Amino acid sequence: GAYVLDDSDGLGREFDGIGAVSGGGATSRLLVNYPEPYRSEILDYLFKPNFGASLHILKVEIGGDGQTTDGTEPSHMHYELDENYFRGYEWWLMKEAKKRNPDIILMGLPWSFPGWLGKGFSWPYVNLQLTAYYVVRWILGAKHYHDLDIDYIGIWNERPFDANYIKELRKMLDYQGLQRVRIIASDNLWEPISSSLLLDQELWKVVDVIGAHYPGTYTVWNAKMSGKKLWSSEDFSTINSNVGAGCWSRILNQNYINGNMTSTIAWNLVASYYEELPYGRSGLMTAQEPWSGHYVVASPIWVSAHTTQFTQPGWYYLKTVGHLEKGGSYVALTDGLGNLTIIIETMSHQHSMCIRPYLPYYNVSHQLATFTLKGSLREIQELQVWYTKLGRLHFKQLDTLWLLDGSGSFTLELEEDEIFTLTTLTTGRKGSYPPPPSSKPFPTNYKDDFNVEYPLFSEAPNFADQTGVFEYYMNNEDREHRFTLRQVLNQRPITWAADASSTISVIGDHHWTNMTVQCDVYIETPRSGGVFIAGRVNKGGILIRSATGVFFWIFANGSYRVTADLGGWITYASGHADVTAKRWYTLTLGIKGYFAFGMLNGTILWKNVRVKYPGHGWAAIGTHTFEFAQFDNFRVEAAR
Ligand SMILES: *[C@@H]1O[C@H](CO)[C@@H](O[C@@H]2O[C@H](CO)[C@@H](O)[C@H](O)[C@H]2NC(C)=O)[C@H](O)[C@H]1NC(C)=O
Ligand SMILES: *[C@@H]1O[C@H](CO)[C@@H](O[C@@H]2O[C@H](CO)[C@@H](O)[C@H](O)[C@H]2NC(C)=O)[C@H](O)[C@H]1NC(C)=O
Ligand SMILES: *[C@@H]1O[C@H](CO)[C@@H](O[C@@H]2O[C@H](CO)[C@@H](O)[C@H](O)[C@H]2NC(C)=O)[C@H](O)[C@H]1NC(C)=O
Ligand SMILES: *[C@@H]1O[C@H](CO)[C@@H](O)[C@H](O)[C@H]1NC(C)=O
Ligand SMILES: OC[C@H]1NC[C@H](O)[C@@H](O)[C@H]1O
Ligand SMILES: [Ca+2]
Repeated sequence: GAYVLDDSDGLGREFDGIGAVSGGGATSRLLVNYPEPYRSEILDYLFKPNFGASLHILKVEIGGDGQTTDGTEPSHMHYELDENYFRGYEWWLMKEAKKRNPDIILMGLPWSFPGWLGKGFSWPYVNLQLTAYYVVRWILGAKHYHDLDIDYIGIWNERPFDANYIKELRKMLDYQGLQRVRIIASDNLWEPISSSLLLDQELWKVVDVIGAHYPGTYTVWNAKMSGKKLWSSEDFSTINSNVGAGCWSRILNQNYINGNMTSTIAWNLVASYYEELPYGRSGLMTAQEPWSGHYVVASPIWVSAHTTQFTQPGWYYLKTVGHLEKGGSYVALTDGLGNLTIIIETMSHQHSMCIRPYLPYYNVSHQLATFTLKGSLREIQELQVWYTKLGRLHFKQLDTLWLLDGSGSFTLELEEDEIFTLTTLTTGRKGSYPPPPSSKPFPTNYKDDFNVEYPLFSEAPNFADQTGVFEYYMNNEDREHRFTLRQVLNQRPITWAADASSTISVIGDHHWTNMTVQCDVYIETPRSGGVFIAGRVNKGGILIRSATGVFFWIFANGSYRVTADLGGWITYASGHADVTAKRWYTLTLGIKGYFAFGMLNGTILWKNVRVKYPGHGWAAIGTHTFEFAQFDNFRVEAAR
């Protein structure tokens, strides 16, 4: 029937913005080595105002050297007394976002922590001041080295919080002159953080926002009672097809309507990680081919636009929002300056399923909606119209709708899976760049000598660490190996995921079946040290311990092994080898069909060793444990 949109009796909650997550883990990994102009174009679709997704909020992982879903991300403090604010790519990403949108909101949250913070235990709450010290340094560094103001700081992603830690974090922030930084907790469930705020006055005072993960558009009573801002601080996480776009469309509206949540943040920002890693293509768009330059501006980009391009942090929701009688919902916002945005969604059940949670079936059918602008909204002679149809027309602008009647009323015919945005704002724009190059597989012949003296990023391109951390390394005394790739962790992190017991970095095409991998390796630890190269590595990320394939190990005690698994439980071959520490060797591993061979300095070590087939996966390098080791002159030839 009719839906009243009124101002006169007051407003709803302040709108805080829409955002996305870069990190948890290494989700932006393959974006950094995109050639220009494509890399810059992708960033525009994400962050440029009145263009693409036009995001209000960017949330990033504070790397802790641990595996955090699709890879590891480097910490600013690998060891005690170590400080480096130029590792990884989150600094760069934040700067790129701020250049396009100076008003963008920045958040930081740790998934994992370096092992040395635990002081013997794998626990970040052993020394509260130390862990807070670590986190605050990251915030200080963002300002001092990159001119970044971090707006919000979290606790420990989907992990228990410590009330004394949060209080210490607040005290530490203030002590370092960061009074303006706000705290969000606890990036998990609504409980126990919500009840803890009601029971503890001192905890209530230091927490600014309650952020919950995948709330299914609902909150809980204690959260409402707190009087705190409530955010869906992580949501979405669905493959960016039309379905995922429908999911994203529905929850953007109904998170506030059903749960009073004034912000929603998607995991993840962009799918710049190998698709065969966990939750592949679960970003707002896709950019997983830096070698070709191909990127896909997926449907969720324009779903975001329907809200972001016509709302800003600081607008207020109207009291008058709700569901449509025949399915779907509507929200309305104002800036308090006479502008009005109305967002309408009619996502069907079959085309809006999220992975978390899965809604019981609900009906959606054709309907008419009549809207009447009461209060100070009674005015507004014209409204711009933007339309999207999923399943396929995206963010197309329709003809201005006029209210010269005086009734302050208008009517729409709605159908399944549609978005309408009705706004007084005239700045809307479907941004566009020419189509990027076509999809191409990872180069069947590939090499890297790691010879870069002033690298822009701390790690060689396309190498996605899945346990441990690999960096560019300059050794000035050695001439033949002055520039190498080095694994730099010397102890297991305070882990978020189940990191492997061995370090590993994967690269290439997961489809590869027959391949030849070569690399120069260097074992830094006497007697006990070990390294490997591998092919047909089929699992990574959160499942990195599950990785099977063909692994060629050599050890400083004068031995080698060939295993079917990263964990080394299953032996293909083993024996002795002329191998010691602090010496450069060239490993070659060849795999074809049922058989594999291995070479040491160009000489056959083992041949015709039967391996399981069929099987496919990436190539990789790594170390036996968390130990220093160097790699150089990497090459791979493969058949897909
Ligand atoms: C949170 O939002 C809910 C809406 O789901 C508010 O609860 C009531 O919602 C019904 C219809 O959904 C309205 O008729 C009531 O007027 C709402 N309550 C009140 C007190 O107005 C709830 O109030 C909101 N909580 C806040 C804003 O703290
Ligand atoms: C709706 O659009 C914008 C909201 O920011 C307003 O336009 C700005 O208004 C301020 C003062 O009100 C000026 O200083 C800016 O130069 C304006 N910018 C632009 C791009 O116009 C506008 O006033 C709002 N209200 C209406 C009725 O349009
Ligand atoms: C990888 O190597 C295997 C083994 O050499 C290939 O499988 C053979 O394919 C030929 C056809 O060209 C058959 O005649 C053989 O009988 C197959 N051998 C086995 C053991 O199946 C396979 O085609 C190669 N794959 C790629 C992508 O190069
Ligand atoms: C859904 O609603 C439509 C319209 O009222 C009705 O025709 C249809 O039978 C319903 N189907 C289900 C499964 O509820
Ligand atoms: O859905 C998975 C997704 N959500 C949970 C974690 O916070 C993320 O890193 C990621 O694993
Ligand atoms: Ca080199």
